[PDB]
Amino acid sequence: KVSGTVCLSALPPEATKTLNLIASKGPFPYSQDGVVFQNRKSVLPTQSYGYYHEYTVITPGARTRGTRRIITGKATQEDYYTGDHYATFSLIDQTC
Repeated sequence: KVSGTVCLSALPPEATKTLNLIASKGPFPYSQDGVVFQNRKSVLPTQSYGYYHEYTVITPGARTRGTRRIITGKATQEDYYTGDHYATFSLIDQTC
């Protein structure tokens, strides 16, 4: 389930950069950016293949893509942050 709504201004600066790349439809750093999020564990509300997509939120300096992601939904401003590899999600509020 969704651990709670969170303000964009509280997230790492890289989450803002990812949202802007989602807004412009790329380009994206990684080929896993914009792949369908199959939502295997039902942590987000269930939906047909392709209601969700996932994007890298870069962890500065890391040797991998790390564990930070934004998953988009189809609703207006429906976006969720995870900092722990799809274990927990917060709904992102871009107005604060």
